[PDB]
Amino acid sequence: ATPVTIYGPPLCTAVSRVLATLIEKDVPFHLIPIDLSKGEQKKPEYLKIQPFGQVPAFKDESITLFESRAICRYICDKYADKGNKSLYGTDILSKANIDQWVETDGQTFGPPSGDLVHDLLFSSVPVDEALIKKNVDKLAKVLDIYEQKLGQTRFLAGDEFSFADLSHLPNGDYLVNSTDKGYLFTSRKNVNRWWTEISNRESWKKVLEMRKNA
Amino acid sequence: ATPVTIYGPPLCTAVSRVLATLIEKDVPFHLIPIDLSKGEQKKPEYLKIQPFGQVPAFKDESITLFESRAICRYICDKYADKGNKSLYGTDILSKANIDQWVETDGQTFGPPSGDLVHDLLFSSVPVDEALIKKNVDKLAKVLDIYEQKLGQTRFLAGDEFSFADLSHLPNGDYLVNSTDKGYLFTSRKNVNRWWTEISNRESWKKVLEMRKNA
Ligand SMILES: *SC[C@H](NC(=O)CC[C@H](N)C(=O)O)C(=O)NCC(=O)O
Ligand SMILES: *SC[C@H](NC(=O)CC[C@H](N)C(=O)O)C(=O)NCC(=O)O
Repeated sequence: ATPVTIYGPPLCTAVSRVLATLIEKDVPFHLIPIDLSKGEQKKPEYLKIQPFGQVPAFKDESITLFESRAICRYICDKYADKGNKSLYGTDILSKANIDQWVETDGQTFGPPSGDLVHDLLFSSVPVDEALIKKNVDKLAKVLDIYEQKLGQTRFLAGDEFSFADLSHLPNGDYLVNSTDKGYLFTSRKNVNRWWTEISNRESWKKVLEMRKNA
Repeated sequence: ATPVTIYGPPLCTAVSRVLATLIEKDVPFHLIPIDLSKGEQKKPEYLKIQPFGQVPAFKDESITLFESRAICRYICDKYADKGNKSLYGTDILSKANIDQWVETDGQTFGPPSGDLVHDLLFSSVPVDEALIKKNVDKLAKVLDIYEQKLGQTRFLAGDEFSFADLSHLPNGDYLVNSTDKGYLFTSRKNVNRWWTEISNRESWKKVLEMRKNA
């Protein structure tokens, strides 16, 4: 197989999402750097690839894709028979059952957690501590619902790790390990169990190792 | 087959997304009301169906699902042979090509446009004109990119209507028809062409009618 091409730095949450997915699916890849600190993602040449001037972007022999969850769904389809076969289900029901919790990442967990990560770690503008308080409360109410769900099932969608869990890793990791908001996860028993299990998965450990080696 | 069951009011954008998809896919359904003006979505029996206390929810003979886009992917999957057969593509590549624009709805267009609709039409608290402007500016930037894309293809993902276009209808229609931010769409000639084209589909007209008879 020819390695697929991924654009962007591993430190980027949306890039990490794709990388963890590739590793779970045993898909070889080649990572092309895009230096966000130098604004390289806004260069006309890159905009030909990702028209919104964001990373990641994905290329293989057949298609160019953007939006990390779309990239991941394609990887899971194309390589269904490979690696972790059950990551995004094995049939129409199991896929949909996982998918609703992927959408919960995208629409519910993702916005407050992502804004927290951005405002605390990746913004050059002074932290509006009111806006922080708003999003912490937002995220706490979400995790209170996760707490009940995770008292019924080991992972969000059922008994096995799925792409719905994987998709929480990038924002979760920055909050737990690079901000003082980790207690939102670790003070909730079932959420803490879940977070501890998913963050210690070998694929995610491999992504963290990639960040370490630049 | 048996009709599927959908929960919530058609005035809800996320419910509207599901309804338009059901109609495109020629799927029979029962719509069960949930009055948001009276807190019905928070009653314990409904929380058993939708753990976030939001609408829509979906049930058929095999599964209960929430999150409108997951509900719609399931419908397109289960009823692929029915109705509009190409709505979410017909193989792995055409599906992924559409899906990236569906994610653009979910992560890029959706948040600022949805926030505008909320702050302008469905919020008790006085509008913060600075936050209004922040989101107008975000959405302008997104639609500048749409304008370029829609000068190359008739719809977002190509020359045929897809779920990616469908998913924009709920927030688009509120902005265009119930706010003074419609110029965002109508001032851009290709976006305006596209908007007119998708919002005049019978499926969308039917959803707007259901609203009236609600
Ligand atoms: S992580 C760096 C930023 N990327 C994204 O936010 C990608 C978001 C998409 N919704 C996705 O693929 O999931 C980024 O590119 N920031 C630079 C910028 O100029 O925005
Ligand atoms: S449209 C009314 C509200 N629902 C949603 O926002 C659903 C969003 C999901 N991400 C989706 O299914 O797409 C709603 O239910 N408001 C009531 C409330 O108490 O929040």
